[PDB]
Amino acid sequence: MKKATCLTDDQRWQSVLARDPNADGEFVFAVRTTGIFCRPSCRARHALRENVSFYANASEALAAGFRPCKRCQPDKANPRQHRLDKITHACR
Ligand SMILES: [Zn+2]
Repeated sequence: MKKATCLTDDQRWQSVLARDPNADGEFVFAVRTTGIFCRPSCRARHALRENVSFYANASEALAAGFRPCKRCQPDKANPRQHRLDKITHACR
C-alpha cells in the first residue's frame, strides 16, 4: 500500500534523541555504560547510542535482567551533597 514494516533504527533512536514517544509510544532502551534500561526520555546526562539496546516492551529488557527506569531515576556522585559544574574555582 504505502509502507511495508517499521522504517529504521534511526527513526527509533531519533525518537530517543528528541524527548516525547515519536514512533513506538512504549519502546525501551538499554545503555550498558550507566547500567540502565529505561523508556525514551532519560534527560540527566545520558550515555550515547554506542552501547545502547532497544525493545518494544520493558518485560524483555527485564527478561534480560537490567535496571527498570519509569521515573528518569537521577544519580551523580551524591547530587544533593557535592556538585562543581566546572573546574574554574581558586579565589572569591
Ligand atoms: Zn529514564
